[PDB]
Amino acid sequence: KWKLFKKIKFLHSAKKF
Repeated sequence: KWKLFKKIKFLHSAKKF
């Protein structure tokens, strides 16, 4: 039906330096 992994992917780009 969906995937909560699409929420952890944006968290990976939030670590931008």
